[PDB]
Amino acid sequence: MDILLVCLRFPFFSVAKRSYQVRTSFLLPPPSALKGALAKGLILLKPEKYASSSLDEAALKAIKEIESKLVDIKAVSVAPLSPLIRNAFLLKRLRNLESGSNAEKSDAMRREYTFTRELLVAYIFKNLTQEEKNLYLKAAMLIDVIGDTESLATPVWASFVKPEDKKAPLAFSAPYTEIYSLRMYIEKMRVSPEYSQEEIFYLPIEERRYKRIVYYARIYPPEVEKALTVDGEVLGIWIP
RNA sequence: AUUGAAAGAGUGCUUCCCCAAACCCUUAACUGGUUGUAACAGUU
Repeated sequence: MDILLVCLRFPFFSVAKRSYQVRTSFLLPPPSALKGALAKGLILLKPEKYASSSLDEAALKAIKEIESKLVDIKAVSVAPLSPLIRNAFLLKRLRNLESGSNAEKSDAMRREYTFTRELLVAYIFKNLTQEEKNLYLKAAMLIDVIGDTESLATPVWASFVKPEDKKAPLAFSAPYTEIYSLRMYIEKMRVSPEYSQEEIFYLPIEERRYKRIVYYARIYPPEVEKALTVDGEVLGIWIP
């Protein structure tokens, strides 16, 4: 039982809801975005099994393999330790995807983003082989973008941390289906990527303010018997 | 390769041009370094 822990000092990401005329984003990267980034890294390493007729089904089978090697659908988690905040960006995005209306149709969409400093990302596996563990360790890097291509990501280091079975407060995401008894945040982040199911995620991140805004930080973590230590502090990852 | 793939709030704009801190305006005036005092006494 090992956990792939990756540190990335990415500046921004954009992952919106079912949104139009504006794209308000999640406070933390969704599991789907992390899985897509890992699939991109795996494809970049070697397309010995990810190369086929179409890119759509190739990405679909890459995500299927990732889910198969992960314990379950809601396995990969993300946890910040720096105060992250949500800001707004107005960019001229094309809206030609609508019914007709030529192809150069573009409007100034308020594509808002989320600024931060540093986050931890944990992947849960099922005792993968040494060759595959090395492949995923070298796939833990090459995360050169998160969410949209307008905001990129940059990993710092990757490691294989052990659960070590110590009781401590947690900071990583966990599904709300089984977490009821545990200052609390909760939304849906589409854990299953859509390539052409119903669950809600929980985040231990509050709102806070400085003058009239909200910069999201973490306070009063709940108690979970599963936690580990890294970089001198203590984090907590839920285990199904 | 990620509710993500494509993605200009962006494209031109003299805060500009005109406009004397400008004009009139004797530190000016009245007023002594002034007054007294042997380089002196004495010397082959």
